[PDB]
Amino acid sequence: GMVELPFITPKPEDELLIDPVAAPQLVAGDIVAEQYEVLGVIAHGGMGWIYLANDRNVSGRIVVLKGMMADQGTAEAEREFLADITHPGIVKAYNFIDDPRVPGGFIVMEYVNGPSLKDRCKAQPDGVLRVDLAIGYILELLPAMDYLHQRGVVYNDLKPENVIATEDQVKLIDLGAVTGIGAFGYIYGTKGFQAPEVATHGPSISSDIFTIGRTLAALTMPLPVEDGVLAPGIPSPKNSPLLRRHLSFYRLLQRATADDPQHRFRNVSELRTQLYGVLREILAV
Ligand SMILES: [Mg+2]
Repeated sequence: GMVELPFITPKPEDELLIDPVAAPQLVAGDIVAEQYEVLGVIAHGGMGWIYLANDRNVSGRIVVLKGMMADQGTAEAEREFLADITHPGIVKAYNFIDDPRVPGGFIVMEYVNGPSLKDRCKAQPDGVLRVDLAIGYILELLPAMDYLHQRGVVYNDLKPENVIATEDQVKLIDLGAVTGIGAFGYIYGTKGFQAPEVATHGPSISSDIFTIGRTLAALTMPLPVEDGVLAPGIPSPKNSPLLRRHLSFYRLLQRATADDPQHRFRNVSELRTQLYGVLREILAV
């Protein structure tokens, strides 16, 4: 139920860093946890700067240092679960470390070398991908979402910017947003992509299904933005020539983003069947 994605050449190592909101707390050459030699920063996020480093213990390995969200037994089990995720469509978690210069500590994860799907969209004149390519990217990441779901776990923050296209693959990079199905407390989704029921009922496979539909919509068509947030709903075929030509695609997007979670696709496999069917229709005509 997957297709062939174009090969995306990774960036050379001498082109991975940006030029440094506040100044970074670490700079090139700094040694973290006596294992990681800092190379620089690759982005500034809500948790502060996100660093790139050499892992000295593993030959050739480049890692990402990202701030962690600041009862040891429970925290130990959650860290071991992240570390043991085996699926190649998900970024690897290598370590969880502290540092006297960064109070919150770092999660140490695999550096995925490639553009995000948002980056690919921004390189187009219409700011969107061709519909067959966007569907192919979603089909490619569905095994990774399902791997989590079948282990009682959800990704919560799927959006074009945390799916990275590398080589002929895509990887999910947002390990920090993962929670158990039905987890209590505040869930770190993104408004405009997150399902409406999460803030009151907790996350579920159905709320992940919702973010997949919003992500696919964002990859393929312009979406109205209100106050920095993608407005709710799917554009109408009356307003979108893409949807008027592919009415089954419009229907799929509405079902995946149904206000009532019970009306959405029940799991990733049900979504894949219809999604691959929409693609074959588009490629047939
Ligand atoms: Mg996130």
